[PDB]
Amino acid sequence: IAREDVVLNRILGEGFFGEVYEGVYTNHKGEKINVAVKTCKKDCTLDNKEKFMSEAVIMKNLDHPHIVKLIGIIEEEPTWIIMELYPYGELGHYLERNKNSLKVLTLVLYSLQICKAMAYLESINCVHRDIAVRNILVASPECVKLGDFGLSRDELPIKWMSPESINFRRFTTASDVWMFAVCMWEILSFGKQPFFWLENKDVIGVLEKGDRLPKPDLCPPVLYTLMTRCWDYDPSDRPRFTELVCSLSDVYQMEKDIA
Ligand SMILES: Cc1ccc(-n2[nH]c(C(C)(C)C)c/c2=N\C(=O)Nc2cc(COc3cccnc3)n[nH]2)cc1
Repeated sequence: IAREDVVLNRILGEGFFGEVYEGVYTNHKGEKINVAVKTCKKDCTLDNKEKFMSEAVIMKNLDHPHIVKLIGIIEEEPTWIIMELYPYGELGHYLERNKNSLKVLTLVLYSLQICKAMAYLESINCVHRDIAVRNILVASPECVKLGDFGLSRDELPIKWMSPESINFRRFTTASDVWMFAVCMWEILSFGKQPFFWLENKDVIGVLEKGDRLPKPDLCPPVLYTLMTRCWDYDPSDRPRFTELVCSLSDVYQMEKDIA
């Protein structure tokens, strides 16, 4: 990837290390590719430069259909990490914009796609820590991709977190399972924020006493049941993502049959 082939267009957001720009990359074939170009302040420590660059070193290895894609890296100053840009943007806002036209089958599809990504992470004992619809991008109506690009960060959102994460800052694959079911609640609620009726400080109290997020109107009952299993207080009683894939695939086929 040569710098002359990357054209920057507008600020996408601020990341931890520097601004992130929307851009266009023209590849060796000559096609134009929408990219998110991540930058790093020049005055950062060697450690922070290493951390910044480590994203590209890691992500080069990820090629899952439901994980975001690293396009490339320009190592020379100014050092740029070039991620694929998904013009549809975040799933939460996508759902908000499209509530009147989306079918439940499609909501279950997205849940299963993310579950498959997470089962892959579980297979290598990696944890996400920030599973939420803001970290999922829509590649197309038929395809979502999981990212990890929130300003906290290879491995707080209180209203998404397991009780052990809230109480002890403990984060395991089992706590990701809890967070993933919250993400599913967001999907099935067309982007509503979980516990929007509470302040962060009230959340643990509610969980300790046995209260949970109510079933979204459109959520199939069997899917709500799975959600509630992911919200078992005891991390040992939550399913593994690997087995959840099987459970979700069953819900998808039940939903596809009735459609
Ligand atoms: C050091 C380090 C840092 C991050 C990671 N991980 N880990 C993961 C897992 C595999 C999911 C866990 C993803 C990841 N990186 C990213 O998601 N990067 C990314 C995405 C974006 C936003 O892109 C957009 C936004 C809007 C529209 N279009 C595109 N910015 N940066 C790994 C190592």
